[PDB]
Amino acid sequence: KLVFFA
Repeated sequence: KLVFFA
């Protein structure tokens, strides 16, 4: 579902 990489 959610994958965030900053």
